[PDB]
Amino acid sequence: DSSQGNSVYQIAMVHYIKQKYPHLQVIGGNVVTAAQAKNLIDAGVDGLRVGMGCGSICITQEVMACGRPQGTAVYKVAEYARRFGVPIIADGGIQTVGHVVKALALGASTVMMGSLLAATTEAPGEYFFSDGVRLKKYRGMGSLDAMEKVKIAQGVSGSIQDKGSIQK
Amino acid sequence: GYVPEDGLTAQQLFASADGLTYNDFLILPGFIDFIADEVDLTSALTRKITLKTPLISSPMDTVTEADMAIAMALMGGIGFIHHNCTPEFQANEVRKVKKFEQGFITDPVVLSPSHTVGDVLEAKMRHGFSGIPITETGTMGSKLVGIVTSRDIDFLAEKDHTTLVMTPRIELVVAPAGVTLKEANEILQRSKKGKLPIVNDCDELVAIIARTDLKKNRDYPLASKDSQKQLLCGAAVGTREDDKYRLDLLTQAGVDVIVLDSSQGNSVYQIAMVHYIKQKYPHLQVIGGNVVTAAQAKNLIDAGVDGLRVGMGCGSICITQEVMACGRPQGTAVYKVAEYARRFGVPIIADGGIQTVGHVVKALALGASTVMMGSLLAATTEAPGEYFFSDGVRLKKYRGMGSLDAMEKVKIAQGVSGSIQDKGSIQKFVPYLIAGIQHGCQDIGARSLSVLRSMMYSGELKFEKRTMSAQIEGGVHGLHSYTF
Amino acid sequence: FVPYLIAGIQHGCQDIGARSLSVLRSMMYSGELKFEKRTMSAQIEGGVHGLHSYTF
Amino acid sequence: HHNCTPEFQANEVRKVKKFEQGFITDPVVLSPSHTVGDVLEAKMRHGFSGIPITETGTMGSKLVGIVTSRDIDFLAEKDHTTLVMTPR
Ligand SMILES: NC(=O)c1ccc[n+]([C@@H]2O[C@H](COP(=O)([O-])OP(=O)(O)OC[C@H]3O[C@@H](n4cnc5c(N)ncnc54)[C@H](O)[C@@H]3O)[C@@H](O)[C@H]2O)c1
Ligand SMILES: NC(=O)c1ccc[n+]([C@@H]2O[C@H](COP(=O)([O-])OP(=O)(O)OC[C@H]3O[C@@H](n4cnc5c(N)ncnc54)[C@H](O)[C@@H]3O)[C@@H](O)[C@H]2O)c1
Ligand SMILES: Nc1ncnc2c1ncn2[C@@H]1O[C@H](COP(=O)(O)OP(=O)(O)OP(=O)(O)O)[C@@H](O)[C@H]1O
Ligand SMILES: Nc1ncnc2c1ncn2[C@@H]1O[C@H](COP(=O)(O)OP(=O)(O)OP(=O)(O)O)[C@@H](O)[C@H]1O
Ligand SMILES: Nc1ncnc2c1ncn2[C@@H]1O[C@H](COP(=O)(O)OP(=O)(O)OP(=O)(O)O)[C@@H](O)[C@H]1O
Ligand SMILES: Nc1ncnc2c1ncn2[C@@H]1O[C@H](COP(=O)(O)OP(=O)(O)OP(=O)(O)O)[C@@H](O)[C@H]1O
Ligand SMILES: O=c1[nH]cnc2c1ncn2[C@@H]1O[C@H](COP(=O)(O)O)[C@@H](O)[C@H]1O
Ligand SMILES: O=c1[nH]cnc2c1ncn2[C@@H]1O[C@H](COP(=O)(O)O)[C@@H](O)[C@H]1O
Repeated sequence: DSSQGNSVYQIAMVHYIKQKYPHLQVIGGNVVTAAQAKNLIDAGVDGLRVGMGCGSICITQEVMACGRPQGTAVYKVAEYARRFGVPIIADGGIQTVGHVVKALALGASTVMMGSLLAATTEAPGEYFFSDGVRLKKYRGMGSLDAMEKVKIAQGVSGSIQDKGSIQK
Repeated sequence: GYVPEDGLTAQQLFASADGLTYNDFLILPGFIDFIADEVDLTSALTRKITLKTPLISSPMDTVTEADMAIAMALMGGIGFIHHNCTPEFQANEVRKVKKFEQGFITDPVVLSPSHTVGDVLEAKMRHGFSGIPITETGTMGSKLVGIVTSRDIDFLAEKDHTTLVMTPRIELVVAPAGVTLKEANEILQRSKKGKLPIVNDCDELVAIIARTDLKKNRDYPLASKDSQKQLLCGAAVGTREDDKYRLDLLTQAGVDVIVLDSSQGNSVYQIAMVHYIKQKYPHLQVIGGNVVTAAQAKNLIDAGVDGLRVGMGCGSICITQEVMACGRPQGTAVYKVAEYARRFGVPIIADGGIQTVGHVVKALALGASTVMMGSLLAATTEAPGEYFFSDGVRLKKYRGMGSLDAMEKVKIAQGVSGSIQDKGSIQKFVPYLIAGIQHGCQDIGARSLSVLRSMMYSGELKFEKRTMSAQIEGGVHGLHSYTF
Repeated sequence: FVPYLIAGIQHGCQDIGARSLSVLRSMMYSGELKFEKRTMSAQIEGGVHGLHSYTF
Repeated sequence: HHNCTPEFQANEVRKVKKFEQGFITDPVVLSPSHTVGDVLEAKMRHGFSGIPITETGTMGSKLVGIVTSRDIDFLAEKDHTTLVMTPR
């Protein structure tokens, strides 16, 4: 789990996992370009997580000017990964059903949803009321509220309206 | 080795001839082989002057006087003293920077034995402090004869207005000639006093340390100092014959660098002024501008300037494009002018439009050697003017130099006056900028700003345009109500 | 109001580099006058931005 | 008032009945066996530094000296010595 998965740190960690626990499957990431993907695929990952700054809560592009528009990223990384039989996960930016069908049509094998599955009965934490409606807290893992457990805010903390149950 | 090609080079990004600004593109991430703290921000300001950080305070009357310039120098950068003020005022602001030292008092209040205690109270009421030394004449160049403080005043009723109460020279603890702050710390620890006067071998008063200032001493490793270990100061100057007088006073005040200040720096007036400076003060470094195209840059670089200020109408307050239809989008301008200037070794300053940290990293990746800010560095503790409340929030005035409220002291208004929210102190906020610039360089894969520009020019740094939709998604979206 | 217009037109021609409106058109037709498109973003930045509450 | 314990109310009365103008009421005091850290503890909990020192640590033994913010203010957090005291 990183914002920029093309590091020496992640490649070291992937080699460590594949040499200590060879039964375990490793998804690296996040990557947005094919060169990052190439480094991680040589490191021996079994899948890739694709996305950088498309998240509903993310502000990474505004503070470090780094990322890629998500349709382009999914297409390019998935096209490169397919030459090796590696599936990719289109992670971030999903808000509708059309976004899921679009991401799957561009080559993503699976779709990772944070905000779209948040504020469900199964989501962590507890509901609260504001303005006569049920809300649940939703936050970035590099928001100042999450990373408290000089630091730069990569993400935001906020609210999502109640949704129901995952099984419905 | 094989690296798959993905993205545009900076030359291909700017080859479609759209008017791109900072928000129209993103930098693609690279390979990380180092920690964010290892990123070197060393930066050429001119052909000869190097800063340890790319950040500059704009020469605006609501941004840069001596306190902003001192804070910018101490944090790693530089400030340019504005010129919407008399020639003697501006030279006095430069002198305050050039004669600053940490922990030592600058321009001390001093009195004669013939003053009354009522003058010590008056100095307290106007300046906010009471620990005033006494000297045989009246100020900073004669025998230290004693000290007076608020504890020498306390139990005098206003019935008593006696002449200087004074603890005499025989009683005092003093430093002998010139001290590192460690000998000052060891004296003020062992003496329990609130002031340490510094004298000469002939016992003139030459400086003071306050205990309050010495307790607030800190490391400034990026101090941005000249060869005689004094802080660097710049100053702004116009291109009229009246400016030849400022240029002498600012030279006498010890200014390190001049920025010639215009909206369109490719004039006969500015070229004349640059030739005048380089022929009268050949030790002085001159930044011309503002320019947005390479032809302007060529004229100024033949005129002999040492740096270029790049920007026209991107400023937060500027309305120059709406009234004269002249300018350029700032990303394009920075790229083109910097590409031309690099053929001659001239650094450029990406001036205007900066609002975020991504804008700083984007401007540096496009070839700018330093970034100049008005609005980001405005409304701070060190910014000129004073605050004022409105609807329950501390706001400070921020006027562009070509606004009718700036040119008061038929004219076409090219600027706008406005207000910013309170921000804090330069010594707390410039580290946030430095930390974000270093993390952005680490995500890009550059271990220094020099290597960043070298990767951009060789096509290793890749880019990516953004539609409107991609700028929307790159923000915050989908949330019911978020908070920063 | 017309003098304000005339003064702004004259200052714009002076920033462009044309000593008359005839010379302006002559520079445009011969390719000496150069231009530059603007994205939406560049039109936004060419306005007033970032301030809390400005005034004209 | 009496919406408080009997001992709290008697302590509020005793504060009034033992007040005197200009003199300090219920002074903070320390022993020579306290650390300089206890002066900092007394500060950020009460708001003052000028704390006298005595053999029993309160209002009832030889005044052995005083400790004050200018006795503390050039120590780093590296130093937590026992009581820097200006002596009797
Ligand atoms: N949209 C995104 O892709 C995105 C953007 C920002 C943050 N995040 C999320 O925020 C959370 C925090 O991750 P992160 O993005 O801060 O990256 P991270 O926590 O992996 O790394 C943060 C910093 O620590 C450094 N680091 C990591 N391992 C190191 C090691 N062994 N030695 C030295 N330095 C090391 C990195 O180089 C980087 O400077 C994660 O949940 C991540 O997914 C995601
Ligand atoms: N960079 C920008 O986008 C921008 C835009 C507008 C204004 N400004 C700022 O406004 C302030 C005022 O400068 P300015 O832009 O009005 O340009 P300026 O003050 O240099 O010149 C204003 C006018 O006087 C003329 N002039 C200058 N020197 C002259 C001389 N010696 N003899 C005759 N005429 C002369 C110019 O040609 C122009 O018509 C500066 O701080 C400037 O940076 C900046
Ligand atoms: N004589 C002086 N001339 C100029 N600045 C001074 C002078 N004395 C104090 N200052 C400055 O004023 C600020 C407060 O200083 P200090 O704490 O020593 O106040 P003081 O002189 O003892 O006044 P007061 O009795 O009101 O507390 C410090 O930044 C200090 O450097
Ligand atoms: N360097 C010194 N050498 C000797 N005596 C000094 C010196 N500096 C100050 N004094 C004297 O010590 C006494 C206290 O002054 P000091 O500056 O130390 O505290 P102060 O700022 O007046 O105290 P306070 O903060 O309570 O108002 C005064 O009588 C003053 O004249
Ligand atoms: N030892 C103490 N015990 C109780 N009250 C005290 C004590 N010392 C000071 N005070 C009270 O605290 C208030 C501030 O006192 P003073 O100006 O002397 O502060 P101080 O002791 O010098 O602390 P500081 O170093 O923060 O200035 C006064 O009302 C005073 O009576
Ligand atoms: N009654 C006293 N007799 C002798 N020395 C004292 C006495 N009261 C305080 N001191 C000593 O004098 C020095 C200054 O203490 P003082 O209370 O006057 O100032 P402070 O509270 O430490 O500093 P400041 O008032 O500037 O905040 C300290 O070293 C202290 O121990
Ligand atoms: O604080 C954060 N900053 C940056 N990205 C985050 C943060 N927390 C989570 N993310 C990313 O956001 C994705 C979810 O996107 P979302 O469903 O659009 O909200 C996650 O899978 C992460 O890649
Ligand atoms: O009133 C004005 N009109 C036009 N441009 C100005 C004015 N005042 C300052 N500038 C420019 O705006 C820059 C600051 O841009 P900002 O930080 O985005 O507000 C300065 O360095 C100048 O180049």
